[PDB]
Amino acid sequence: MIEFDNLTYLHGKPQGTGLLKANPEDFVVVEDLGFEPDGEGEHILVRILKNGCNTRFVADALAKFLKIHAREVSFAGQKDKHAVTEQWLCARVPGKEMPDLSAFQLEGCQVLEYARHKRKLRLGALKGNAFTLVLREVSNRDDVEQRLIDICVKGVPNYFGAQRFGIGGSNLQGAQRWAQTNTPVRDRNKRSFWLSAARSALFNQIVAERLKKADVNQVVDGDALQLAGRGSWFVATTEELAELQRRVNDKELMITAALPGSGEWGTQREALAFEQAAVAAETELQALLVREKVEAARRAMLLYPQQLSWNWWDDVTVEIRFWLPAGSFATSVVRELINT
Repeated sequence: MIEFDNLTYLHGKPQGTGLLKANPEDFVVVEDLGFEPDGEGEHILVRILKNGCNTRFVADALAKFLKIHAREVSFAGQKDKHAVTEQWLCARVPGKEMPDLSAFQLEGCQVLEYARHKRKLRLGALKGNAFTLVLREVSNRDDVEQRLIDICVKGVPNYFGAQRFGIGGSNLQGAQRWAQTNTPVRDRNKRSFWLSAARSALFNQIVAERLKKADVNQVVDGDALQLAGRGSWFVATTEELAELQRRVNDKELMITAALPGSGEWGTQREALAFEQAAVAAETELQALLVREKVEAARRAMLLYPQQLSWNWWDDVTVEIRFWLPAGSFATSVVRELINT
C-alpha cells in the first residue's frame, strides 16, 4: 500500500521547507457548523475555544463538570490539539434547568456560547472549517507563492490527512491486524477509528494512482461525478463526456474516488475497473469494510480551498487563510506548498 509520504502530488513535490504549527496560534481553526442551536431539547450545544487540547480531552472535562457519562458528550469533529480551535460540543442533559456552563473552567479552554438543542452532534455533520495558518522559516518563498497561485486555480488532492490514521499510524495498523482475523472488536470506538482508517487509506491510494495519469481531471466513461458542495453524484457516459468535462473544468462537478465498502462502489465500466485495480492487492482491508457493513461511498478526488488568500510578513513567513468543506484537511493544502 502506498505510504502517506509517497502519495502522489498534483503540483509535484515542493522545492522548499517550512515549519507547521510551530506554535498553537500558528494554526487557527474555526468550525462552521452550518446550522443554529434548536433552542430546546435534551441536549446542550456548547461552542468552545481551546489552545492545546483535543476534542476528547475537552469532551471528558465537560463530562465531569456536568457529572455525566463521558459518552454523552458528542461533537461534529475532532479539532487538532496543537492549535487554537473553535468547535461545538453537545451533551445530553436531563430536563433539569441548564447548568451554569460559565462556571466550566479549564486551562487552555474557554466557553463562548451554549444553548438547548434537540439531537446530539453527528460526527462529520458540519459544513466545513475556516483555517488561518502561519508557515515559518519558509526556505523558498518564490516556490510557495507560485504554488499558492497555482492552487487557487487547480486545487490540491483531497487526501485524508495523516491524523486520520492515528498517532504512529496505529489506526491503520489496527485495521490491518483485525482484517487478518475474525475476532469481533468489542470497543466500538476503536472499531470506528480502524474502519475509518481502512477506508481512508484505500481512498488515498486510488487518488494517488489516478494522479499518475497525463490528465488527472479527465472524465472517463463510468466516472462518478459529484455536484459541487453536495453529496449527490451520478455516472458519466461516453456520449456525455464532452459536456461533463466542461462542467468538471468549471468546478461544477467533482470527479470522485471510491471509499471502498459493502455494496456497489458507484463507478462503472472503465472507471470502476480502474478503481478496483488501484487497490486490487488490498483484499483483506476490503473484506473487513464489507463484513463490518460499512457502505461504499464517494469522495471528491480534488479539493479547492475557498476564500484562499495570503500575506507575507517577511521573506520566510506567510499567513494563509482558506475555508475547507467537512472531511477535508489543511495539511492536504500545506503538503503541496512545503516539505515539513
